[PDB]
Amino acid sequence: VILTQLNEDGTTSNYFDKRKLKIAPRSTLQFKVGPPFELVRDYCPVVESHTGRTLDLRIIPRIDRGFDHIDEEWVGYKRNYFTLVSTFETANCDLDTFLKSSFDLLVGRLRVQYFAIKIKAKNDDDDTEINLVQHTAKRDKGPQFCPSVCPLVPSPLPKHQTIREASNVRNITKMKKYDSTFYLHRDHVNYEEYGVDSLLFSYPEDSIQKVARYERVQFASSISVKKPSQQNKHFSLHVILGAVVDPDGIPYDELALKNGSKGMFVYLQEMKTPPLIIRGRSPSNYASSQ
DNA sequence: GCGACACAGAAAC
DNA sequence: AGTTTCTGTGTCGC
Repeated sequence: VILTQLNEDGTTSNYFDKRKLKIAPRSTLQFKVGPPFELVRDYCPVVESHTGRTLDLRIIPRIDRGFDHIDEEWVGYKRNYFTLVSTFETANCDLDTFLKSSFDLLVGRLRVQYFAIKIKAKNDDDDTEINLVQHTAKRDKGPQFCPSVCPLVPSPLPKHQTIREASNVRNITKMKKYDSTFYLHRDHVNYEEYGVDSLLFSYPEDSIQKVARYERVQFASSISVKKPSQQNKHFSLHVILGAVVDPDGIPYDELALKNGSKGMFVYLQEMKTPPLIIRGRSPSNYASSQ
Protein backbone atom coordinates (compact mmCIF):
# COMPACT_ATOMS: atom_id res chain seq x y z
CA VAL A 1 0.00 0.00 0.00
CA ILE A 2 2.78 2.48 0.97
CA LEU A 3 6.29 1.65 -0.28
CA THR A 4 9.01 3.60 1.47
CA GLN A 5 12.48 4.55 0.21
CA LEU A 6 15.07 6.38 2.28
CA ASN A 7 16.23 9.64 0.65
CA GLU A 8 19.81 10.91 0.53
CA ASP A 9 19.20 13.26 3.50
CA GLY A 10 17.31 10.72 5.65
CA THR A 11 13.76 11.82 4.84
CA THR A 12 11.59 9.25 3.13
CA SER A 13 9.74 9.02 -0.10
CA ASN A 14 6.49 7.15 0.37
CA TYR A 15 5.00 5.89 -2.84
CA PHE A 16 1.30 5.15 -2.96
CA ASP A 17 -1.31 4.68 -5.66
CA LYS A 18 -4.01 7.34 -5.36
CA ARG A 19 -6.39 4.86 -7.05
CA LYS A 20 -6.16 2.84 -3.82
CA LEU A 21 -5.31 5.34 -1.05
CA LYS A 22 -6.43 8.92 -0.41
CA ILE A 23 -4.02 11.00 1.69
CA ALA A 24 -4.58 14.56 2.93
CA PRO A 25 -3.44 17.36 0.55
CA ARG A 26 -0.77 18.74 2.92
CA SER A 27 0.46 15.43 4.33
CA THR A 28 4.26 15.11 4.21
CA LEU A 29 3.49 11.85 2.33
CA GLN A 30 2.73 14.02 -0.74
CA PHE A 31 6.39 15.05 -0.77
CA LYS A 32 8.66 12.49 -2.39
CA VAL A 33 11.65 12.22 -4.72
CA GLY A 34 10.61 11.57 -8.32
CA PRO A 35 12.42 9.78 -11.12
CA PRO A 36 16.18 10.25 -11.61
CA PHE A 37 17.31 12.38 -14.53
CA GLU A 38 19.66 11.20 -17.26
CA LEU A 39 21.95 13.07 -19.66
CA VAL A 40 20.42 13.67 -23.09
CA ARG A 41 23.46 15.47 -24.44
CA ASP A 42 26.09 18.14 -24.18
CA TYR A 43 25.93 20.94 -26.73
CA CYS A 44 28.05 24.09 -26.96
CA PRO A 45 31.45 24.18 -25.20
CA VAL A 46 32.17 27.14 -22.88
CA VAL A 47 35.68 28.48 -22.25
CA GLU A 48 37.11 31.03 -19.82
CA SER A 49 38.21 34.23 -21.60
CA HIS A 50 42.01 34.25 -21.12
CA THR A 51 43.00 30.80 -19.88
CA GLY A 52 40.86 29.22 -22.62
CA ARG A 53 40.17 26.39 -20.16
CA THR A 54 36.96 24.47 -20.85
CA LEU A 55 34.25 24.88 -18.24
CA ASP A 56 32.86 21.46 -17.39
CA LEU A 57 29.19 21.72 -16.47
CA ARG A 58 26.63 19.46 -14.80
CA ILE A 59 22.90 19.94 -14.27
CA ILE A 60 21.82 18.75 -10.80
CA PRO A 61 18.04 18.25 -10.96
CA ARG A 62 15.46 16.57 -8.76
CA ILE A 63 11.68 16.22 -8.54
CA ASP A 64 10.39 16.68 -4.97
CA ARG A 65 6.60 16.36 -5.45
CA GLY A 66 4.00 14.86 -7.78
CA PHE A 67 5.47 11.51 -8.91
CA ASP A 68 5.19 8.02 -7.48
CA HIS A 69 7.12 4.87 -8.39
CA ILE A 70 4.27 2.41 -8.88
CA ASP A 71 5.12 -1.10 -10.12
CA GLU A 72 8.00 -0.14 -12.35
CA GLU A 73 6.46 3.08 -13.69
CA TRP A 74 6.69 6.68 -12.60
CA VAL A 75 3.20 8.09 -12.24
CA GLY A 76 1.84 11.62 -11.92
CA TYR A 77 -1.65 13.13 -11.81
CA LYS A 78 -2.84 15.77 -14.27
CA ARG A 79 -4.80 17.63 -11.56
CA ASN A 80 -1.95 17.73 -9.02
CA TYR A 81 1.17 19.81 -8.44
CA PHE A 82 4.67 18.67 -9.13
CA THR A 83 7.91 20.31 -8.05
CA LEU A 84 11.08 20.23 -10.12
CA VAL A 85 14.23 21.86 -8.75
CA SER A 86 17.68 22.23 -10.34
CA THR A 87 21.08 23.79 -9.88
CA PHE A 88 24.19 23.37 -11.93
CA GLU A 89 27.81 22.91 -10.95
CA THR A 90 31.17 23.70 -12.50
CA ALA A 91 33.47 20.92 -11.34
CA ASN A 92 36.65 22.81 -12.18
CA CYS A 93 35.78 26.32 -10.93
CA ASP A 94 34.82 27.58 -7.48
CA LEU A 95 31.89 30.01 -7.44
CA ASP A 96 33.81 33.03 -6.23
CA THR A 97 36.31 32.77 -9.13
CA PHE A 98 33.58 31.92 -11.65
CA LEU A 99 31.65 35.13 -10.87
CA LYS A 100 34.78 37.25 -11.34
CA SER A 101 35.82 35.78 -14.71
CA SER A 102 34.23 35.88 -18.15
CA PHE A 103 33.24 33.09 -20.51
CA ASP A 104 32.77 32.60 -24.24
CA LEU A 105 30.99 29.99 -26.32
CA LEU A 106 33.25 27.95 -28.59
CA VAL A 107 31.12 27.69 -31.74
CA GLY A 108 33.85 32.32 -33.42
CA ARG A 109 33.44 33.32 -29.76
CA LEU A 110 30.23 34.75 -28.34
CA ARG A 111 30.42 36.35 -24.89
CA VAL A 112 28.24 34.63 -22.27
CA GLN A 113 26.08 37.22 -20.49
CA TYR A 114 24.73 34.73 -17.99
CA PHE A 115 23.78 31.10 -17.39
CA ALA A 116 20.18 29.96 -17.08
CA ILE A 117 17.91 26.94 -16.89
CA LYS A 118 14.61 26.20 -18.53
CA ILE A 119 12.33 23.20 -18.27
CA LYS A 120 10.17 21.50 -20.89
CA ALA A 121 7.75 18.61 -21.02
CA LYS A 122 7.78 16.29 -24.02
CA ASN A 123 6.00 13.27 -25.39
CA ASP A 124 8.87 10.84 -24.91
CA ASP A 125 7.83 8.66 -27.90
CA ASP A 126 7.83 11.40 -30.60
CA ASP A 127 9.65 14.38 -29.06
CA THR A 128 6.57 16.66 -29.36
CA GLU A 129 6.56 19.50 -26.82
CA ILE A 130 3.80 19.59 -24.20
CA ASN A 131 2.77 22.77 -22.41
CA LEU A 132 3.33 23.21 -18.70
CA VAL A 133 1.52 25.66 -16.43
CA GLN A 134 2.31 27.00 -12.97
CA HIS A 135 0.17 28.65 -10.34
CA THR A 136 0.91 30.69 -7.27
CA ALA A 137 -0.15 29.39 -3.86
CA LYS A 138 -3.47 31.22 -4.38
CA ARG A 139 -4.05 28.95 -7.40
CA ASP A 140 -7.41 30.03 -9.00
CA LYS A 141 -7.40 33.26 -6.99
CA GLY A 142 -4.07 34.22 -8.60
CA PRO A 143 -2.35 34.20 -12.01
CA GLN A 144 -1.36 31.16 -14.06
CA PHE A 145 1.92 31.34 -15.97
CA CYS A 146 4.20 29.12 -18.05
CA PRO A 147 7.62 28.15 -16.57
CA SER A 148 10.19 30.90 -17.20
CA VAL A 149 13.91 30.83 -17.95
CA CYS A 150 15.73 31.16 -14.65
CA PRO A 151 19.09 32.94 -14.50
CA LEU A 152 21.29 30.99 -12.13
CA VAL A 153 24.74 30.76 -10.60
CA PRO A 154 26.36 27.39 -9.72
CA SER A 155 25.36 25.87 -6.37
CA PRO A 156 24.81 22.54 -4.62
CA LEU A 157 21.25 21.26 -4.87
CA PRO A 158 19.48 21.64 -1.51
CA LYS A 159 18.33 18.48 0.19
CA HIS A 160 14.79 17.24 -0.27
CA GLN A 161 14.00 18.29 3.32
CA THR A 162 15.10 21.84 2.62
CA ILE A 163 12.86 22.14 -0.48
CA ARG A 164 10.02 20.77 1.68
CA GLU A 165 10.59 23.30 4.49
CA ALA A 166 10.85 26.25 2.13
CA SER A 167 7.70 25.40 0.11
CA ASN A 168 5.14 27.66 1.89
CA VAL A 169 7.08 30.14 4.04
CA ARG A 170 5.54 33.58 4.69
CA ASN A 171 7.08 34.70 8.00
CA ILE A 172 9.96 37.16 7.48
CA THR A 173 12.32 35.51 9.98
CA LYS A 174 12.08 32.12 8.27
CA MET A 175 12.49 33.78 4.85
CA LYS A 176 15.79 35.25 6.10
CA LYS A 177 16.90 31.80 7.26
CA TYR A 178 16.58 30.47 3.70
CA ASP A 179 17.67 33.54 1.73
CA SER A 180 21.33 32.54 1.33
CA THR A 181 20.35 29.08 0.08
CA PHE A 182 18.18 30.32 -2.78
CA TYR A 183 19.55 33.76 -3.74
CA LEU A 184 22.74 35.71 -4.36
CA HIS A 185 22.18 39.46 -3.94
CA ARG A 186 24.63 41.11 -6.28
CA ASP A 187 23.83 44.52 -4.77
CA HIS A 188 25.42 43.28 -1.52
CA VAL A 189 28.87 42.32 -2.91
CA ASN A 190 31.92 44.59 -2.84
CA TYR A 191 31.73 46.11 -6.35
CA GLU A 192 35.40 47.05 -6.24
CA GLU A 193 36.39 43.39 -6.35
CA TYR A 194 34.85 43.00 -9.82
CA GLY A 195 35.87 44.04 -13.33
CA VAL A 196 33.21 45.64 -15.54
CA ASP A 197 33.40 42.59 -17.81
CA SER A 198 32.81 40.12 -14.97
CA LEU A 199 30.11 37.48 -15.42
CA LEU A 200 28.38 38.49 -12.20
CA PHE A 201 27.72 41.94 -13.58
CA SER A 202 26.20 40.77 -16.87
CA TYR A 203 23.37 38.96 -15.05
CA PRO A 204 20.07 40.77 -15.81
CA GLU A 205 19.00 41.48 -12.17
CA ASP A 206 20.62 42.04 -8.76
CA SER A 207 18.68 39.17 -7.18
CA ILE A 208 20.15 36.03 -8.75
CA GLN A 209 18.78 32.59 -7.95
CA LYS A 210 21.14 29.81 -6.84
CA VAL A 211 18.37 27.24 -7.40
CA ALA A 212 15.72 27.01 -10.09
CA ARG A 213 12.58 25.99 -8.17
CA TYR A 214 9.54 25.22 -10.28
CA GLU A 215 6.74 24.60 -7.81
CA ARG A 216 3.00 24.16 -8.34
CA VAL A 217 3.64 22.90 -11.88
CA GLN A 218 1.12 20.92 -13.89
CA PHE A 219 0.81 19.60 -17.41
CA ALA A 220 -1.62 21.81 -19.35
CA SER A 221 -5.22 20.87 -18.66
CA SER A 222 -5.72 20.05 -22.32
CA ILE A 223 -3.14 17.26 -22.55
CA SER A 224 -4.52 13.91 -23.61
CA VAL A 225 -2.89 11.28 -21.37
CA LYS A 226 -3.74 8.16 -23.40
CA LYS A 227 -2.97 7.13 -26.97
CA PRO A 228 -5.83 6.18 -29.34
CA SER A 229 -5.14 2.51 -28.50
CA GLN A 230 -5.85 3.38 -24.81
CA GLN A 231 -2.20 2.68 -23.92
CA ASN A 232 -0.73 5.37 -21.68
CA LYS A 233 1.22 8.14 -23.33
CA HIS A 234 4.81 8.41 -22.17
CA PHE A 235 5.94 11.89 -21.13
CA SER A 236 9.34 13.17 -19.96
CA LEU A 237 10.47 16.27 -18.10
CA HIS A 238 13.56 17.97 -19.52
CA VAL A 239 15.99 20.40 -17.87
CA ILE A 240 18.22 22.49 -20.15
CA LEU A 241 21.21 24.56 -19.11
CA GLY A 242 21.92 27.45 -21.45
CA ALA A 243 24.14 30.48 -21.92
CA VAL A 244 22.37 33.72 -22.81
CA VAL A 245 24.22 35.78 -25.43
CA ASP A 246 23.72 38.95 -27.49
CA PRO A 247 23.12 37.65 -31.04
CA ASP A 248 24.78 40.58 -32.87
CA GLY A 249 23.94 26.60 -36.67
CA ILE A 250 23.75 25.19 -33.12
CA PRO A 251 20.73 24.58 -30.85
CA TYR A 252 19.21 27.67 -29.20
CA ASP A 253 15.89 29.29 -28.31
CA GLU A 254 15.20 32.98 -28.71
CA LEU A 255 14.83 34.90 -25.45
CA ALA A 256 13.30 38.32 -24.81
CA LEU A 257 16.26 40.18 -23.27
CA LYS A 258 16.14 42.75 -20.45
CA ASN A 259 16.97 45.74 -22.68
CA GLY A 260 14.30 44.59 -25.17
CA SER A 261 16.63 43.30 -27.93
CA LYS A 262 16.43 39.77 -29.36
CA GLY A 263 18.68 37.41 -27.37
CA MET A 264 19.72 33.76 -27.64
CA PHE A 265 19.49 31.00 -25.04
CA VAL A 266 22.25 28.75 -26.40
CA TYR A 267 21.97 25.14 -25.20
CA LEU A 268 24.89 23.79 -23.15
CA GLN A 269 23.49 20.58 -21.60
CA GLU A 270 20.18 18.78 -21.35
CA MET A 271 18.88 16.08 -19.00
CA LYS A 272 15.51 14.26 -18.95
CA THR A 273 13.47 11.80 -16.89
CA PRO A 274 12.66 8.28 -17.97
CA PRO A 275 9.12 7.80 -19.32
CA LEU A 276 6.32 9.17 -17.12
CA ILE A 277 2.67 8.16 -17.00
CA ILE A 278 0.15 10.88 -16.24
CA ARG A 279 -3.26 9.99 -14.88
CA GLY A 280 -6.16 12.04 -16.12
CA ARG A 281 -9.33 13.14 -14.44
CA SER A 282 -11.16 9.82 -14.93
CA PRO A 283 -12.97 8.78 -11.71
CA SER A 284 -11.27 5.37 -11.97
CA ASN A 285 -7.93 7.10 -11.24
CA TYR A 286 -9.19 7.82 -7.73
CA ALA A 287 -9.82 5.72 -4.61
CA SER A 288 -13.25 7.41 -4.30
CA SER A 289 -14.64 5.34 -7.22
CA GLN A 290 -14.15 2.11 -5.21
C1' DG B 1 -13.33 15.83 -21.21
C1' DC B 2 -12.62 20.66 -19.13
C1' DG B 3 -13.50 25.18 -16.25
C1' DA B 4 -15.22 26.44 -12.23
C1' DC B 5 -16.42 26.17 -7.57
C1' DA B 6 -16.43 23.74 -3.13
C1' DC B 7 -14.98 21.07 0.76
C1' DA B 8 -11.66 19.22 3.73
C1' DG B 9 -7.73 18.60 6.68
C1' DA B 10 -2.59 19.37 7.80
C1' DA B 11 0.80 22.99 7.52
C1' DA B 12 2.15 27.52 8.93
C1' DC B 13 1.98 30.82 12.02
C1' DA C 1 -4.32 27.18 20.89
C1' DG C 2 -7.04 29.37 17.45
C1' DT C 3 -6.97 31.42 12.43
C1' DT C 4 -5.61 31.36 7.79
C1' DT C 5 -3.22 29.11 4.01
C1' DC C 6 -2.45 25.62 0.77
C1' DT C 7 -3.58 21.78 -2.18
C1' DG C 8 -5.78 16.98 -3.31
C1' DT C 9 -9.93 15.99 -5.19
C1' DG C 10 -15.47 15.75 -5.28
C1' DT C 11 -18.83 17.63 -8.02
C1' DC C 12 -21.74 20.35 -11.32
C1' DG C 13 -22.94 21.57 -15.84
C1' DC C 14 -21.95 22.70 -20.58
